[PDB]
Amino acid sequence: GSSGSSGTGEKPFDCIDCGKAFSDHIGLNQHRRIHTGEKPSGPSSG
Ligand SMILES: [Zn+2]
Repeated sequence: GSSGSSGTGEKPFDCIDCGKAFSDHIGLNQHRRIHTGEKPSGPSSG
């Protein structure tokens, strides 16, 4: 849950996995580490 509409800023590196934002490639990739590794099991993903 994010607040504040105005004042978004520049963040081309936004995690598409969860929807986070980052102002640096390294910062983003380093964060994706939480998603990269474990995948959805079962008949369907979601
Ligand atoms: Zn993320």
